[PDB]
Amino acid sequence: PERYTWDETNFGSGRDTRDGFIQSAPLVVPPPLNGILTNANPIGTKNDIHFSNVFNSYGPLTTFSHPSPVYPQGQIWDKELDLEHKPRLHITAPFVCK
Amino acid sequence: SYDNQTHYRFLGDGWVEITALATRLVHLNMPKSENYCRIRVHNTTDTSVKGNMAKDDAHEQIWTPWSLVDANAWGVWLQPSDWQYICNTMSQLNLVSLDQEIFNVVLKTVTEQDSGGQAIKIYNNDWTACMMVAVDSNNILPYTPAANSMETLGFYPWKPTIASPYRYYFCVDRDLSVTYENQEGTIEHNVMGTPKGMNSQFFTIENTQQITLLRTGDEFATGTYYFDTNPVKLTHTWQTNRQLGQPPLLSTFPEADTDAGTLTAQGSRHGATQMEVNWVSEAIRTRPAQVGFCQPHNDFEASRAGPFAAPKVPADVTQGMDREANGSVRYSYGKQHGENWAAHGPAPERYTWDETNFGSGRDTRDGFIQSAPLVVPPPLNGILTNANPIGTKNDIHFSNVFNSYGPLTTFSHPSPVYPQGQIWDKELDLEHKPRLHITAPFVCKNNAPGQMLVRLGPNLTDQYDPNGATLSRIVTYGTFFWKGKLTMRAKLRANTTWNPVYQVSVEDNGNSYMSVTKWLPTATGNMQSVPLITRPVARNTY
Amino acid sequence: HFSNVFNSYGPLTTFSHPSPVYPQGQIWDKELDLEHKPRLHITAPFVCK
Amino acid sequence: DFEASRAGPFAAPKVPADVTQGMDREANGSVRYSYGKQHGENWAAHGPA
Amino acid sequence: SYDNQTHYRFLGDGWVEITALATRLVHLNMPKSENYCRIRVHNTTDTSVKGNMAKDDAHEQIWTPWSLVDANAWGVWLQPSDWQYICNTMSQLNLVSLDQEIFNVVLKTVTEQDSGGQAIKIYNNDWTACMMVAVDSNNILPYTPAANSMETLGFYPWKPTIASPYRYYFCVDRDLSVTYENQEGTIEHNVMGTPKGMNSQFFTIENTQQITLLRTGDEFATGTYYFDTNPVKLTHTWQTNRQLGQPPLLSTFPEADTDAGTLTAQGSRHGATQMEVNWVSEAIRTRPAQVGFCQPHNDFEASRAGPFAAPKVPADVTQGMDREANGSVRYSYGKQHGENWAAHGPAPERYTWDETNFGSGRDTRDGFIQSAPLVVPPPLNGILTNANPIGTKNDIHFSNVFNSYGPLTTFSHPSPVYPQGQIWDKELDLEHKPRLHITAPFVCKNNAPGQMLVRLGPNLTDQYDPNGATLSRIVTYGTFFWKGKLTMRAKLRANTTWNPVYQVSVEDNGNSYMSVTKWLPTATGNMQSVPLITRPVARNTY
Amino acid sequence: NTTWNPVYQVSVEDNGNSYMSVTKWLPTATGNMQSVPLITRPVARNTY
Amino acid sequence: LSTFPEADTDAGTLTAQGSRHGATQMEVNWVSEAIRTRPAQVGFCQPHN
Amino acid sequence: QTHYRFLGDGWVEITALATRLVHLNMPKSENYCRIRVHNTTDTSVKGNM
Repeated sequence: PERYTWDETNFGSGRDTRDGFIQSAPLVVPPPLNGILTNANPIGTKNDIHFSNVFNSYGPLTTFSHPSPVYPQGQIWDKELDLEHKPRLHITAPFVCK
Repeated sequence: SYDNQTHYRFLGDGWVEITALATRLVHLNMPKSENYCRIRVHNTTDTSVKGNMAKDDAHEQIWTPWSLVDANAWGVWLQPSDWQYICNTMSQLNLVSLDQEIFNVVLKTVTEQDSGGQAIKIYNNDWTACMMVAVDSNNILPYTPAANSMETLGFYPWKPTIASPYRYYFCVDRDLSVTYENQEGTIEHNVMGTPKGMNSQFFTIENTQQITLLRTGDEFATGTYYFDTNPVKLTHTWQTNRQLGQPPLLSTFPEADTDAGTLTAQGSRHGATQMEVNWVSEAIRTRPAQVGFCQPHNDFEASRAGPFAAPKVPADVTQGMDREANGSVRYSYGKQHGENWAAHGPAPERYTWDETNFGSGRDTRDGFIQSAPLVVPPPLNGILTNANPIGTKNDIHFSNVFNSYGPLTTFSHPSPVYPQGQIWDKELDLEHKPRLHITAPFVCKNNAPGQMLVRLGPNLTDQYDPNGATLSRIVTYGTFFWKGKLTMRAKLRANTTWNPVYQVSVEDNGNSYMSVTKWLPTATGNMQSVPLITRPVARNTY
Repeated sequence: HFSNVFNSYGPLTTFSHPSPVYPQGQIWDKELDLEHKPRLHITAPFVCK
Repeated sequence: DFEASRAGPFAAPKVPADVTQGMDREANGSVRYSYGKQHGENWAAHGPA
Repeated sequence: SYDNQTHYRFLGDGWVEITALATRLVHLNMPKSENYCRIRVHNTTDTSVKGNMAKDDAHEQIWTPWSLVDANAWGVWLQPSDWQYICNTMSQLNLVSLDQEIFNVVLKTVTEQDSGGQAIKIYNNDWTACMMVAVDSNNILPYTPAANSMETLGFYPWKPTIASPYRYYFCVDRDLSVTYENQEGTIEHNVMGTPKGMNSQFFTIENTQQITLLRTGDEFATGTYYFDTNPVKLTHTWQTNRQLGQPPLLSTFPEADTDAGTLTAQGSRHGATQMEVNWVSEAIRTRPAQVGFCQPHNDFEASRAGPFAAPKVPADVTQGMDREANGSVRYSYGKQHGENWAAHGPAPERYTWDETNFGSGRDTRDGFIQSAPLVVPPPLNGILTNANPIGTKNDIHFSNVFNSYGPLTTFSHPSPVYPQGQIWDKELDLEHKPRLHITAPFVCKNNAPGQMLVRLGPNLTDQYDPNGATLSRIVTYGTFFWKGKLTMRAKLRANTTWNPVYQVSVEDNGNSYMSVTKWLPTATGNMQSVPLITRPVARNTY
Repeated sequence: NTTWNPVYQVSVEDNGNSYMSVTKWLPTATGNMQSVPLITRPVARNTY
Repeated sequence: LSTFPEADTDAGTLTAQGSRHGATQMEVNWVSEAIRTRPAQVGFCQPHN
Repeated sequence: QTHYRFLGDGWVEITALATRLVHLNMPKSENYCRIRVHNTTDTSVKGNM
């Protein structure tokens, strides 16, 4: 079966792990070594496992764009889950019957 | 008719129609760049350093020969005293409508003559000359908050002011690698980039708005935009997950005004918790929800634009003095937007505002996390604290990477700052909006107030050739008045406590933060505008 | 371990409201006077809008 | 997750959910109640327990 | 009220009312020649050469102290982006109406004083001064397309522009003989000539139009000319005399996606041709008509006016790259009418537009002609090709003198070019009109838009004597705005194919012809206007 | 249309190695063909 | 902007980070694009795999 | 086919018309089946899960 990977075009909302870092305490101009964790520091005794693979930056100020559908193959609508508290959206399809 | 006051129209049930009247003289010069410029900016002087990268100022804005007129700052409408009256009496506020006007347009030209004597400059107006004004009512062009750089209008009535030239951002795709102190090796690649064909957007004031020419005896007036926003409380909370509901039952009563009372045996005490322990305590007892939350400290993320500090919801600084932990903000204004006038050097005055929504802030020092079936005295490896190094880094603890946000996570909206503080703000054209904005308290649910632009009419000379490189143009500059009307709705608070509540009062000439002399002119007429407390009266969350 | 500090909450994160307990269980509950309310309360199933 | 503000330390509430085969109670926010006589519990039970 | 936009009003059945709004500042100086001049021009510097004669610029125009204001150029109305939107969505376009306006007339005078210091120039307006405007609504005076020399108005809104002085032709009767390279002997007679009494026509703005004086606070407005023209398709054809109707019947079907199928024995195959051969083939089979035709290459004819290049109907360049064979056009604009601003030297930028009406073009290389009762393999003297010298000349073949035009000769109307390109054009007062014009796509069936003329009022000095040779006049110059309204009708194309069609898209910063950076300002604000594809979507002729 | 500079359009291209090759949506000598996903949101917007 | 390019090659400059107006959430006495306050958060970091 | 009906203010009523021949065979299982699926062939591996 033929395959294809669709990369969203909502630029400015994506993220590059390489450059993603985090400083510490009262911000210092040139961060020390133990005063700034980067995507090169092993977590939980694992070399390839960095903060990126476990960090969740979601929050109140976290605003984004709804995913665009794909012409062929792409799904149109989708039923909503019978859950008391619905999810902000679905990835399976762009349109969800309220 | 000039007018710069504030009228309070009282209605029934305790509702007031606050009216803001702001008039101010403006000054404008010939926009140097006769054409739109797509200038780029790269501060290699700092980005090249190993430890530096948080000082990154790389991007590529587009300069327009137009100047924006933004009055989105409380410090330009209300009067110092007025803001006081409000915060001390009101209990909530909300925007109603806006209205702007322009008039008394003066256009003069300069002629540096007297070449046979010394070097004097002669002035004289020109009627035929014309100014150009337009209003992005549909909000086509990018939004540019003047307070987003402290370039609004003067906060002092009897002192004129100038407009901040209009300039917006553009797509480029910057890139920078991570490096610390000295480290070892090179900064990999600190590339800038070129414009992409999919994200290129070059607008033009001319092909977007209906410009209007205004001569000497002309004048312009806008419509009457109606605000569709949500009101903001003018009180602060304090309660925390410890003070929520039925307090523990008392079994011991104090004998004197010194000693305290006691509770019931933790083991043999009624209640309910989420732990497997067979006892009860304030620290573990169940609560209605979560008051505030833990936010990643100094979280610098990066996209195609480059690195940036992820905004964080302002909250109480807590006893821990954790400013950069609860998102407190630090401002840098100057002269017109506050700061003393007798201050020498270009050094801009600063101030860090710590939110007063107590009970929602967090202290990292005490923040900890236990493990597995909760144990009374936690072992050593059975409890992580803000003293345990993560990812081989000593100063990097769970706090600087923990995100406690969640469903039960409820909080309070940030209160605005009197001077400098921003009023409203356009909403992002994103399918899923953010619960709020920190840039300002009020966000237009629908369309927002169209931005106002201005530009002096290009006054030409006798010698003009389009094909000719760069050619002359008679020197010119202009001034005009600006009248603004801002109506708002609010309700007076009700006195229900008993014990007098905290009021925003002033104090005799002293070292006190609230010194009258701070808002009073000097022997020469200098003065400043110090930010004022918003939400002086306590509220009650539960 | 990561479990004791990982927060998987997010946009796609959908769930079900907690069911009340017959005896003892609480019925309704006042809402916090906060500008931004919490998606729900655990103290009780019903919250007066 | 024990956080702390000006009030002091406290257990951050967590949305109740299925305990799962893992018997993870304090992981899915299950709740433990402590009633007495009037609010349930057998009447023939001795001690304030 | 200034305005320079483009509104698309959608109606029913897929028809749109496109509205063009163009406003622009203009500049005008005192017409040096206070009176009409009948100047002559003879370039003996080149006409004297043996090989030169195609550079002949001999004639005798008449200079008028008036400046024409022509906005007959798409590049001045529509915005780059807009033209795109159109070509990609529309399927045809046509002119509707025109409307013009003038206002904010500024009149200033210069006084070069400061003779006792250095040499400074002082400026100051004058109300009493007056400008003069008139409109050749009846079209008495000769027609002068400004785009017929790229002297229209600026294509950039935020950049002012000037008018091209008015000047028309006059009868003289020039003469020049034929000569090549060096040849031998003299250029016979390269005579100019004098004015004939039967073809002498000297008009005067004053005795033809009702001039109107406009001072500082005055303003003028034209009527509302309604266009009576034929719409032009916004799609290109491809089909040729080979692809017209029922394709040959297939007898063989391919086995894989590599090999092809076959037809039926040419001899034993049904159909009909105009040859006496007892077989059939695509090349000889009869067709509904003739798609395009052969045109004489570099056909220089000559009348009493002198030699000139006989215009030829633009068509597809064909694989043969035959530009000067299918009448492709080469333009030479500058700054205002396109071209990059950062280009040094007076060197004007050029561009050759190759028509996209494929199937109508011709390739000389393959063009041949057989003889008498057609023979399968043509002999040598029984078939003339584009390799046989005619009239003792090696490079001169039948192609450069063959005219394939005829009854069955059908073709497609030339598509306009976005920037530079001309819009409409007056029709020749000839009893028998030409099937079309190449200068522009739209030709007014009836009367055409009256041309607009302007002239500064002759401001005199105290010292004036009519009988006195040449006398002074206070230095003066003026500026004014010009608003234009252009409404048009068009219908949206219909998506009927299946396979996505060709769209006029842009591309990331690359070497691609469609680079975004090409229409974007520079670090200093420079930019150009590159011609754009018209008729991006394919059509279908049969 | 409010920009000025032509915006990105979903166009096709002559028979080439380009992702947007017409031959990709055209039948073969035997009638075979495919359906390649297409770009959604070719025109840029503006969030703020 | 305080510096304007001379040609279509070089770029312009800004104002001294230290002596430049604005507002950030850090305790540093300067300003820069990377630290300056923003209306909200555009996108976010998500746990990988 | 697909019809585009244009209205005022720039709004369009896009209509989608889809017709297609379908084929169906006798459902092998004359009754509802509660079949289970376990890929022990892969779940047994150490790295696989």
